[PDB]
Amino acid sequence: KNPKSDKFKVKRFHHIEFWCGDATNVARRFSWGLGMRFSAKSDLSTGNMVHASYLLTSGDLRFLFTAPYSPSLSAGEIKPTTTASIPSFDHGSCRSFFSSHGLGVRAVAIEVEDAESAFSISVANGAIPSSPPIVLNEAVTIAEVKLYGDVVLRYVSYKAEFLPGFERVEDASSFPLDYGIRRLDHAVGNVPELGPALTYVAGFTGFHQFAESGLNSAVLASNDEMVLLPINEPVHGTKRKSQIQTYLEHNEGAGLQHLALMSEDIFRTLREMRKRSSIGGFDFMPSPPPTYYQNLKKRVGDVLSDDQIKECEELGILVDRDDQGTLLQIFTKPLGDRPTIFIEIIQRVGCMMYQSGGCGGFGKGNFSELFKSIEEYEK
Amino acid sequence: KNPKSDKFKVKRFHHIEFWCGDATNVARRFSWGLGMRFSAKSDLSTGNMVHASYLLTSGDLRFLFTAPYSPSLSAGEIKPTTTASIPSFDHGSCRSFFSSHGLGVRAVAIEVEDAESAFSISVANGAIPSSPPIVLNEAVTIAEVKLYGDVVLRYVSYKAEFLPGFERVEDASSFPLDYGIRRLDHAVGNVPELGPALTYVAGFTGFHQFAESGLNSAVLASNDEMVLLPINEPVHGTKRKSQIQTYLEHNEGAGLQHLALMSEDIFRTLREMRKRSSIGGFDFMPSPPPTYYQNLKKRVGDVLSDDQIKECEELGILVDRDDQGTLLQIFTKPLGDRPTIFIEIIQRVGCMMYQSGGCGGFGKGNFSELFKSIEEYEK
Ligand SMILES: Cc1c(C(=O)C2=C(O)CCCC2=O)ccc2nc(C)n(-c3ccccc3)c(=O)c12
Ligand SMILES: Cc1c(C(=O)C2=C(O)CCCC2=O)ccc2nc(C)n(-c3ccccc3)c(=O)c12
Ligand SMILES: [Co+2]
Ligand SMILES: [Co+2]
Repeated sequence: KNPKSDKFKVKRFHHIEFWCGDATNVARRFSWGLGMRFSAKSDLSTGNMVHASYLLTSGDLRFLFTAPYSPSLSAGEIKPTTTASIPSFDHGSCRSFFSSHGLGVRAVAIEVEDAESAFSISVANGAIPSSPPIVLNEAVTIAEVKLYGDVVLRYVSYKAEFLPGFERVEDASSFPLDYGIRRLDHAVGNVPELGPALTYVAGFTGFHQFAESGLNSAVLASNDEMVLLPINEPVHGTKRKSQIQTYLEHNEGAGLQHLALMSEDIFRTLREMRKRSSIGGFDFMPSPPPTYYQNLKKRVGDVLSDDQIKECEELGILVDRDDQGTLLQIFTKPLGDRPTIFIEIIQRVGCMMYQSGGCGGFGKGNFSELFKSIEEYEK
Repeated sequence: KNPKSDKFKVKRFHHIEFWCGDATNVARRFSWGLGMRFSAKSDLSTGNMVHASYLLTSGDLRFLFTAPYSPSLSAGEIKPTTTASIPSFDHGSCRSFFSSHGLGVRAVAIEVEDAESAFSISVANGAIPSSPPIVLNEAVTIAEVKLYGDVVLRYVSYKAEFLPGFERVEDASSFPLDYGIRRLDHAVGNVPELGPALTYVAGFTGFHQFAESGLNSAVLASNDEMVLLPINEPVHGTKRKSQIQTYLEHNEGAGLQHLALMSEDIFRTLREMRKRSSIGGFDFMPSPPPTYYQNLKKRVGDVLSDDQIKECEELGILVDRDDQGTLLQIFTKPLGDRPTIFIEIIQRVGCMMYQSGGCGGFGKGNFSELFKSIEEYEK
C-alpha cells in the first residue's frame, strides 16, 4: 500500500556529503576502492578559502568529501562575501561533527522540484531547520533540515554543473575508473528510539512506510519509492550485543549507518573491489559458510544458475528474496577507524514495468539464514 | 668540519608519526601511493580504547598514522590504567593539532641508546619537555621534547616489535607492496625565524651545522650525519611570495615541511608512483622544461648516461651536485588539502667509504637552475 503522501515533489537521491578532516586523502582512498572518478572540485585553486570539497562520481552516484581550511584564511569574510561554494558550511560545525563522530555522512541530499518550497513545507510540518534556502548564482537552490543526529536532509533544486563555484577536474587528474556502481539505492540511519525518529521524518516529508537479532527497523519511502530511508533502533538484552548499540556508542549517538550502492553487475563490482581490498581499497565482511550456498539452490534456484550461485560463493555475496523480486547484497567492513559507517553493494532483479524501487526488500531474511547456515556449517 | 658534538648517542631515524582525523583512510592512501606495506596496528582490535594507530613500512622507513577515538570509550581509564599503546598520546592535543594544522607530522622519532638519558640531557640543555620517559613492558623507553611548532622530537630506545601493544598485521591484510623506498633521508621544518630555531635545537642535541628565491636554510646533523634536520625561514619582500611564508600561513605556524625518502632505484620508484597518481596515489610537481635536461649533460654528464639523463627527463627528476656526490630528487604536490607538507623522493650517488650522509647535499642549486631553464625554455 502506497498512499503517495509526499508533501512536496521529490525526484532522486542527488549526492552524499562526507565531513572529513582531510578531504584529499579520504576522496583518493574512496576513488580507488569503489571505482569512482574525480569529477569536480571546490578548493583553494577555485577561490574557495573556506572549505576543500571534492566530488566523486560513478554513474548517477555522487560522493562529496569536504574538510575545513584554517579559519584564518577567510577571517575577513562575512556570509555576504563568502568564498564558500556550499553556504551551509560552518568551520565550527564541521570540526565539532568530525571530533564527535569521526568520518561520516553529514548530508543526505535529494533533488526536489523547489528546494525553498520543500524547506518551508518541511518546517511547517515539524522539521528542525538547519540551513535556510539560498539561491546559488540564480541557478541552484539548497536548503537543509535535520534528519537524525547531526545528519541533515539536504534539498537541492535546479532552475534548468554540480553546484555553482565547483570546477570540472582536469582530465589528466580524472582517471575513468568504473567498477559498475551506478546509483544510491538507500541510506540507513541508526537511532536510539525508532518510533520518535519515524514520526519526525515521516511527519515533515510525507514519506510512507515501505513494505531475532539486534534491531527493529522500518523504511520511509517517497511517492515512487526511489528515495528510501530505512531507520534502525537497537534491541537490548540479547546474548549478542546489538550492532546498533555498538554503533551508537562509538559514533556518539545517532547517525548514518550504511549507504547501499546499486551495481549494474554486482559480480564485476565485487571482483574489482576485492582485488583492491589490501592495496588501499575496502575490506568485506567475512564470507558466509558453504552451507549458506548449499542452501541457495532451494531458495533462488529459479532465478540464478548454479554457475552464478557458486559465483556468489566466490565473492561472498548474500541473496534474499521477497514476494516480488530477488536481492544480491554484500557489506563492507567499516569505512574508517570507528565501527560505525559501512557500505552495502546491491543488485536487484525483478519488478520490471524500469525497475520499481526496493525490489526484493532489504535482505532482513539474511539475518536468520546466515546464522542458520553458520550453525549448520558446524555440522 | 664535523665536531661530533652530540650530547647523547643517536642512531638512526626510527619512525615518523602523522596525526590524522581518520588513520585508516590516510594510511590506506599512503600505502598504495608510496608502496608501503601494512605491518603493525594498535586499535580497538588490539585492546586500545584510546587511539587507532597503523604502521606502514618500506625497507627501514616507518610511517605511523594515529587518530583519536571518542574519549567516551576510555573515560574510566587513568594514566596508570591506560589502554593507549603510545602513552604520550592525548585526545585534546591530537584534536587541537589536527584542527590547527590539518594532516601533518606530529613526531619525528629517532632511535637512541637511552631515551631517558637523551630526555634528561636534552632538557638540561634547554629542550622544552613534551612527554617524560616511560618504559613500555620493561622493553622500550619513549620520551618527547618540543622540536618546532607542535612537532616533537621523539626518543626511542630498546633494551634488546615496533612498540609493545602493537600487533603484527594479518598477512591477508598485509599486501607486499614495494616501489623501492628504503629509508628516511631527512626531515625539514619551516619556522618564522631560523636563528632562534637553530640555536634551540642545536642547543639541546649537540647536532652540528652540516655543509635568491624564497628562503634561508641550514641543516643540523648527528655525529655520523645520518640524522639530518634542515630548517627553513622565509625571505620577505620578493616579487614571488615565499613558499615558506605560504606554508606558515596555511599551517597556522611552524611545522614539518617535507620528508625526503631515499630510494634504492629512483627510476623504479617514480615509475610506480606516477602510475598511481590519478588512481589514489600522489601527484608530482610540474616537470622541468627540456632546457633543464638539455643542460644536464654539461653538469652531470660524467655520472649519468645520456640514456639515464633522458630517463630523468621522462620522470621529471631533478639533479644536483656538490663537490663530493650527486643527487637525484623530485617533489610531490602537497600530501593533503593544505599547501603545507609534501614528500621528496631522493637517491644519492658517491661518497662511498657504506655511503656517508648527505652525499650531494640537498639540491639548493636546483632553485637557480630550474628557473634558469624555464626562462631559457621561453627561448
Ligand atoms: C546491514 C544488513 C542489512 C541491511 O542492509 C538493512 C537492515 O539491517 C535493516 C533494514 C534496512 C537495511 O538496509 C540486511 C541484512 C543483513 N544481514 C546480515 C547478516 N548482516 C550482517 C550482520 C553481521 C555481520 C555481517 C553481516 C547485515 O549487516 C545486514
Ligand atoms: C624543497 C626543495 C629542496 C629541498 O629539499 C630543501 C630545501 O629547499 C632547503 C634545504 C633542505 C632541503 O631539503 C631543494 C631544492 C628545491 N628546488 C626546487 C626548484 N623546489 C621547487 C620550488 C617550486 C616548485 C617546484 C620545486 C623545491 O621545492 C626544492
Ligand atoms: Co541495506
Ligand atoms: Co629536501
